[PDB]
Amino acid sequence: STGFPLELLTRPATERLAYFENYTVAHPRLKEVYEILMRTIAEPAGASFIFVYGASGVGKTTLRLRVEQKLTELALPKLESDRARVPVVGIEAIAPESRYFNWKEYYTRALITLEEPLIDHKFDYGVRGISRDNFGKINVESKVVAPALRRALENALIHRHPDVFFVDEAQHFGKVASGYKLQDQLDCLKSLANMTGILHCLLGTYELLTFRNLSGQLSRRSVDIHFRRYCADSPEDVQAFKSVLLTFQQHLPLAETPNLVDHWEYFYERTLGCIGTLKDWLKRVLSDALDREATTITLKDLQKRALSVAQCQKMFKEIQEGERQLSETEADVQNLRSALGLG
Amino acid sequence: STGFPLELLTRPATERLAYFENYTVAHPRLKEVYEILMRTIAEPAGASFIFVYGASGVGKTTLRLRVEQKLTELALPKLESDRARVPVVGIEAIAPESRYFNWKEYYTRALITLEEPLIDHKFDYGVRGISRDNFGKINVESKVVAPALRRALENALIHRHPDVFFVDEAQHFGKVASGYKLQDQLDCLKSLANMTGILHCLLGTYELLTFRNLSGQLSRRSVDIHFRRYCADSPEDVQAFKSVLLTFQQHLPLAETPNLVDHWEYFYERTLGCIGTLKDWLKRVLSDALDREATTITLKDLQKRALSVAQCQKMFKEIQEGERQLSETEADVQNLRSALGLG
Amino acid sequence: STGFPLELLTRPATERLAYFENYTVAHPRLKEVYEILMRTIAEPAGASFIFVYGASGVGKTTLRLRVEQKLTELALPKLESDRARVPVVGIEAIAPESRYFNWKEYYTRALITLEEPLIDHKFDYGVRGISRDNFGKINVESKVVAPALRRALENALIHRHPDVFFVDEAQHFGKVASGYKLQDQLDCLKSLANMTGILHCLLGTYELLTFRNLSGQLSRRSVDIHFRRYCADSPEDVQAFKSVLLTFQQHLPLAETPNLVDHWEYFYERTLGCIGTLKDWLKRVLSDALDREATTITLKDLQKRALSVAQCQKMFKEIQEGERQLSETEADVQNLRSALGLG
Amino acid sequence: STGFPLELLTRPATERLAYFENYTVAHPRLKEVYEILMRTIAEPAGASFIFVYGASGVGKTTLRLRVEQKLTELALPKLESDRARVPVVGIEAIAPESRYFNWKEYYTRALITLEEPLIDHKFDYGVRGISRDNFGKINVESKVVAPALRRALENALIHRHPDVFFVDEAQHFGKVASGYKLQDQLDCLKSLANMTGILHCLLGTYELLTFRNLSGQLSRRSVDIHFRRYCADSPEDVQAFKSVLLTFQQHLPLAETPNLVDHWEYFYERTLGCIGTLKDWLKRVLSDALDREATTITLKDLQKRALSVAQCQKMFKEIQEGERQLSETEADVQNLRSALGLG
Amino acid sequence: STGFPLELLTRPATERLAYFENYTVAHPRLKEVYEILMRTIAEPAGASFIFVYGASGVGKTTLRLRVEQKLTELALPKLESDRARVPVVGIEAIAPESRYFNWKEYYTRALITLEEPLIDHKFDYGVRGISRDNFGKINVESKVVAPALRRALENALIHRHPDVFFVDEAQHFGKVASGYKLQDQLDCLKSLANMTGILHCLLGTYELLTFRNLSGQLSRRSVDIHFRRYCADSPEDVQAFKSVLLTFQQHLPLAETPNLVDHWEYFYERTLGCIGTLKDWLKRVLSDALDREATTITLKDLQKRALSVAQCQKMFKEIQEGERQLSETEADVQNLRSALGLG
DNA sequence: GGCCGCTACGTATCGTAGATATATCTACGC
DNA sequence: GCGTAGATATATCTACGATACGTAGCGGCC
Ligand SMILES: Nc1ncnc2c1ncn2[C@@H]1O[C@H](COP(=O)(O)OP(=O)(O)OP(=O)(O)O)[C@@H](O)[C@H]1O
Ligand SMILES: Nc1ncnc2c1ncn2[C@@H]1O[C@H](COP(=O)(O)OP(=O)(O)OP(=O)(O)O)[C@@H](O)[C@H]1O
Ligand SMILES: Nc1ncnc2c1ncn2[C@@H]1O[C@H](COP(=O)(O)OP(=O)(O)OP(=O)(O)O)[C@@H](O)[C@H]1O
Ligand SMILES: Nc1ncnc2c1ncn2[C@@H]1O[C@H](COP(=O)(O)OP(=O)(O)OP(=O)(O)O)[C@@H](O)[C@H]1O
Ligand SMILES: Nc1ncnc2c1ncn2[C@@H]1O[C@H](COP(=O)(O)OP(=O)(O)OP(=O)(O)O)[C@@H](O)[C@H]1O
Ligand SMILES: [Mg+2]
Ligand SMILES: [Mg+2]
Ligand SMILES: [Mg+2]
Ligand SMILES: [Mg+2]
Ligand SMILES: [Mg+2]
Repeated sequence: STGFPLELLTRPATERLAYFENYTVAHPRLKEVYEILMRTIAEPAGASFIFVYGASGVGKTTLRLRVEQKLTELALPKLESDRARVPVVGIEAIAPESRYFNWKEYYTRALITLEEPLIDHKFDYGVRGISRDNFGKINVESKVVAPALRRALENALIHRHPDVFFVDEAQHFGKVASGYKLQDQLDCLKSLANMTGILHCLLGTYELLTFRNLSGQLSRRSVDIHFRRYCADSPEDVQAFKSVLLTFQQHLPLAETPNLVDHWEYFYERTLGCIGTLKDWLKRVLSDALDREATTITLKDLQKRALSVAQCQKMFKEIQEGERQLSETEADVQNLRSALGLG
Repeated sequence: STGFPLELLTRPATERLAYFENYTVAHPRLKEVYEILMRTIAEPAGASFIFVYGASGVGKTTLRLRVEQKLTELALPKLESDRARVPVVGIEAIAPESRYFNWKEYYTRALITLEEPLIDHKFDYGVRGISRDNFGKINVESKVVAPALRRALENALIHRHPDVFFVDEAQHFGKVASGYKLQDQLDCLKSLANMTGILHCLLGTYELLTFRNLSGQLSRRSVDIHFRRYCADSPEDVQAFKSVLLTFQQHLPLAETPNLVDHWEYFYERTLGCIGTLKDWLKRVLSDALDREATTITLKDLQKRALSVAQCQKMFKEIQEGERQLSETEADVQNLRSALGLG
Repeated sequence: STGFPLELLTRPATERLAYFENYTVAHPRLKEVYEILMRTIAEPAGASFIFVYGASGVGKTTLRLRVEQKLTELALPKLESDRARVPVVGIEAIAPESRYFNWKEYYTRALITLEEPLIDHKFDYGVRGISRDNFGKINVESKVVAPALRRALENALIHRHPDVFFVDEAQHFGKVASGYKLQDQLDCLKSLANMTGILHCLLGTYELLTFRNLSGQLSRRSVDIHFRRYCADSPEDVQAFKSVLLTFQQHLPLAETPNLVDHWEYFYERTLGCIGTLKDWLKRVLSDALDREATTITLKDLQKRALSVAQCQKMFKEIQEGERQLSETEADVQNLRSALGLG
Repeated sequence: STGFPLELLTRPATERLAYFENYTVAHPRLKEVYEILMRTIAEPAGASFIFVYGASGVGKTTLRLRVEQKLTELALPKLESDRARVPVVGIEAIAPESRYFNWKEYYTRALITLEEPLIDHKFDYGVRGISRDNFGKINVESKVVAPALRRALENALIHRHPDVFFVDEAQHFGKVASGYKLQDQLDCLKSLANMTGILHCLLGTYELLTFRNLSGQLSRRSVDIHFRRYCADSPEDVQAFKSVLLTFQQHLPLAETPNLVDHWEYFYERTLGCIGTLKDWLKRVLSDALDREATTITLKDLQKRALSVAQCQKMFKEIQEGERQLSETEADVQNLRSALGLG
Repeated sequence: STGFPLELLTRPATERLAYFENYTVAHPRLKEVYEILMRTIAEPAGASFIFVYGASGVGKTTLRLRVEQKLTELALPKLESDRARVPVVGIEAIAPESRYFNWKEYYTRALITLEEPLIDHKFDYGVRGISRDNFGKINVESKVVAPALRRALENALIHRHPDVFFVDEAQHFGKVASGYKLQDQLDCLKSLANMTGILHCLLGTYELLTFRNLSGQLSRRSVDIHFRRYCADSPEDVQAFKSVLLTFQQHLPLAETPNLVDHWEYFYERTLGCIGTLKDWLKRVLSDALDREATTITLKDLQKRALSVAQCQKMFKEIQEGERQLSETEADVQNLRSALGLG
């Protein structure tokens, strides 16, 4: 069958909810972005940053998880022979309790996340304030200053040598007090990547575009991947969105499969084409239906757990500005050639 | 009988006042908002915020308490088997005697309230400046920097994993020094809610609307629940107001039940439809009557403890703007569809 | 006799002056406002603020003292059975040297005043900086940060459970530099009151009309009590003024009682209703007479130590303004009817 | 053959990728810059700085590696006879987390990098906080103040006496707080160089022109080497770029040698004449074409890993203004003569 | 002969380069300044500061070295009889990493530099924190507060009694943040000179003029020696420069003596008449010629190792700026006579 | 005359060294 | 024979200085 297993109807609601939660769909944009990211990670070729832009609800975190899993699987056969190697390390950036992104916490959290291997790996981190304990947890005291933590993290990264160092919610790097400090933050990250040779991938919303082009050096060593949404203007994206809706409705564990392609306009209006928004909206509707033990879904039910027009209107304002800034037109190439004198 | 028990008359005045205080009425808006909130808490589906708005004397705190008690009673069977579980952690915000919102105090208050289980549960939380004592209290020294407290709170929340984290009178988060810092405050809370995977519910008045829609990501990860007041224009709200007035009249521990529905216009004038304000009014009047040991109530007694016109006028000014902001019309849908191209 | 005992004549002038000073006459406004406040603080019913409004001489301080003494008397039988309870505590706001009202000093003075019971009650207050001493005083180290003092004061307030917290001269809270600071001062007070569940009565002059109505929450959770002065328009007010004046005349410890009711116009001119102004004016005149032992009082004696016109009109400007804002007319009532739709 | 070894086609993908990566092409600009740098390092003649300006892709780091290798080779036969001497020490500047550059970390890391000889070499540097360990690595305590580290580093430099002291990514020196502090930073570097008599070479992007001629004293002891890119206005640079493209396509390990000189305009458009960027582009394209096992490179393949137009547009912006500062014209000579009176 | 020794042509390049670098030419300005400095050093007569101003290239360091060597040779006969007497002690000024000149480092460096005789002198300095070691190099337990180290330096200076204390690049004293702190620095140096009674000679660039006559006390107690460069308006210095060029071309270890007299304008343009800069230029050109084994110096060779016009323009920009400050005219005499009334 | 932007200053905070409490080894006086 | 004294190293507390941020008062513009 092309849908959910029919056996799940007999099971209680918890397994149905879980099955729908763990189910993931493949859509053209996700596949394309995944391929590009994997190709970039495999041969960075002197690139230290991968800025993965995308709206909220597009699949950035799911993409990161998929890439992480595939990298781990790929590195497993070699990990059998060679040890002290982590295939990929991922951390999520923290919004600071202030207007400035503290770096000490970032360093210590990176050290914690990177260093949770089998205890057999001993590498005697530099600086004396960082050590192991009785429970295998990294001990970092307030004794150590930020440069010391940075040195320890650099040595650890060089020793472990992960393929890529994922940083999720990278927009939080933009919490600075000074405008030039915005470039300075990325310069610090660039130096960290340069002196360890570990590829850094930044995943964030369209407010990460403040980091897009700043200093030529950073522009040279950054790869821009755009996780674009499904627009309504292009008929192909509409067809793709409808296919996603069709497979979602096929995969909804209900006694009766509802008709979702019919109200595709409503889904687009309340999701803006983001597959994640559609997925979690359908998750809410399905949870409600399972709680009510209702064989199927109604538009009303969709209207209950939809997103407010005000919510979506703010979404499209940011998405509109994000895509406008990331727009490459043939006219732009003309100025570049004209400026370069190649006209 | 559908009213107060008759045997209370023989018992003294204090227990009568206590009975009226402990008495709670059920009205359509309360039950609707309660069911919506319970459904949202049962599954967030990638949401980290619930912004429950509403006027004053509307039952937000009572709704919170009801939700907490319901969730606790739901979780008790599983608590009997699995230890180290707190179903709901509910906290109220603190208005800084100054300007900025003290995050350190928020974190330490969270640690204090969250960790009051049976002493058997020990988790030697990260950072060495937080520990138990000889009375079971949590000791937080001033030496512990705010990010350390954040890490400790994150660990505790991750282990205990409450279903929902209530932040009452959340409008106190607006006490900030920088205008843009509103979004920063909300981002800090979002980041705290991301890595812990704990649903944050922000209980607040209409002043909380300043946080209502800032950035797309916060829009995606928030649901807006509106505790609307019983308006006067819609006849059904008038019927509900009269019904709750009659219900209150029936459960007034007096020798003679006063006729209360007749003067409903006065009650609406002073309570603006908020059930809480009406309950306060009737509590004051009952206390006065029981002090005078009078058989029944009169409009006079009502006017003594009535809210004055001036203070009541300010409330409606706040309510009028709040409801206007939170009003979604069919027209607003049209611009959203027009902008997207779904016309 | 209804007047001073005749035995005071033999006693020296100091004793007579003391007898007249500690004497406190009762007037209809005094008893009315006293009963209203008693009934308001007998149960607050979700009101956290009491705003006793009154000009110079209404008798706010003496009303506070009367209320404290009454409740202290009322609580003796329970105190004999239950320890660790203070019936009522109260302080006076400090006008800060600097621009901003100092919350640290307020908190520390509140802690000092509240915590002076018999030394048996030990409650091991939070914060290491707070404890007892060799002399039984509470020592507060300057190293203690403000939020820590607030938490300690909160715990003390919760444990001691006072019936009402008096803040005399509350107009001193208005010393702020930001327009919104005016409000979040009162918000901090409200948060302190809510978190402790202790009614906070604010006795202050007509300058407190600044704090009258700010936001719906503080508009709802506050009840306004107006200590109106005896005006001249109302014949009942004039009769009460003359009765109080006659009682004052009868209660002068003088060899021969002078006729005081004749110059009622002069007295009202120089006191404009404030009973306290009349009382301390008469204290002044009686002391002056006793210095010379003059068997009586004359018009020039009153004129010698009256209130000058320059100041006297100044109170009128303030008083008529406050009475203007505190005036609720039928026009305002019908304005609420129209706006709310109950016309 | 003038092309790549034809045996590589039998080898797997990794070998071919490694061969292409390890290929270093010789082009006129690199040759001339290398010769000038060798000449200026052979004898400083009262110079302490070599400023090597180069855009992001000129081959600054590969030039540093080449000169390092050559210096080591030239020092080798006397190194067999003379010990306690390192030919060259190579370091890279660290972008600080804070606003200002951290000199303590610079000093300690300089000591770390310079001090990795065989364990036999014992000097016993000044200050008690610096020593060896059981693994032979220098351990630096956190308690050592910056001047002490500076003194120890000076002693180490005067003992080892390296020919040159490479500070890569020297752009990070410009992160300071005070405007004038640039001069102080460069003077600190000059002072470090002077006592040790060690020629420092600073490699950085066109941003490093902020340090160019900020002081006459610093202007005297600095040599400006410009690592110019290939222009398009000059036919000679165009022909050189064409020749280098021919050499690259000649040595690409593919079954069919692709034709690249046709779209020289395209290659210039996305590389601005930078050689490193072109090499990285071709490395990524080769990796892609070698994953699909394709016997050639297709245009669309170049379009896949080409830098964004926005990235290249800005790189020209900083290059164009950078070259403008570095432009020497006959007009400047005439103004010098007029100012000097030599006209 | 008036040229270089002829037998060096048979010798390898290294010997010729060494001969050229070790050869020192004598020119009128150097001789005049040298004799003035020697006369001043012979007797200070109440002057505690010898301010030697000169551009970067005038030959300040070589003049200092020659003066120190001459004083050492003069004091050899007395040193043979009298021990514990250093004739001349000279240290270098350290540019500080922070914005403040570190006086502690200056004091300890002065002590370590001055205290390097054979181990027989056991002076037993004041303060317990400073002592010898096995290797003879003293160690200063950082603990030692800076003023105690200063006092130890005072004792060392009065015991050893050097003739002059040389400080190179004394403009490094000017790195402060407070405007009036310049006077404080100079006052500290003057005090250190006073009780020690040791003439302090400061040599630095034209930016040393910031402490020229910053106060009357320092103005009187300091005499200034100007190390003027060679100008162009005056034919005398032009002829001197011509003679210097002729001597250098006669002393070049080459087979053919190049004609440097033709391009005297070019040499003056690219050296600004600084003998040191010209010497370094010729050193570079000679090294290149020896590398190419060319029996001559071709013009283009001079352009290869010349200085950028931007560098030279910055040279002359600061040279002319300081010269007008250091210009004394007869016009400045008349007002001084007029102001005193001496006119 | 009113409102907005700048900036000068207080102040919390954090780095930082170095005073010090103390543990441990060894010698010696009781 | 043994306990205690003396010396010393070491981390950790603590005092002090540097710094970035809030912020109110004051100058400028409509
Ligand atoms: N292709 C997909 N298939 C199924 N679920 C998906 C897919 N893409 C996203 N999701 C759902 O989206 C949620 C994960 O968040 P997602 O990565 O979509 O958010 P995002 O907006 O891109 O990033 P952020 O967390 O920064 O807002 C999960 O509920 C996940 O199931
Ligand atoms: N449905 C109800 N039935 C009975 N009493 C109610 C009800 N709703 C509110 N109350 C009364 O209101 C008081 C609790 O405050 P309430 O929850 O109304 O405040 P709120 O306005 O929603 O919140 P806030 O304090 O933020 O303004 C109690 O006295 C409670 O008895
Ligand atoms: N009813 C009264 N009988 C006798 N004396 C009175 C009475 N009311 C006030 N007083 C006198 O007034 C003085 C106390 O000041 P009072 O409380 O009247 O001032 P107020 O202006 O109302 O308030 P505040 O203390 O804020 O200025 C005392 O001397 C007291 O004796
Ligand atoms: N002549 C060359 N031959 C081969 N590879 C080269 C050459 N020049 C540069 N590269 C390549 O360039 C990369 C090294 O970086 P490169 O020195 O070009 O950077 P840069 O821009 O000068 O400096 P930065 O690292 O500061 O941006 C390597 O991938 C190297 O293979
Ligand atoms: N008269 C001279 N004869 C030979 N060499 C000289 C002469 N004057 C200066 N030099 C050369 O100049 C260099 C010494 O530096 P010099 O004192 O000239 O520099 P400065 O700019 O005056 O001072 P600084 O750089 O220390 O501020 C040496 O290479 C030395 O050989
Ligand atoms: Mg996501
Ligand atoms: Mg409430
Ligand atoms: Mg009073
Ligand atoms: Mg490079
Ligand atoms: Mg010199």
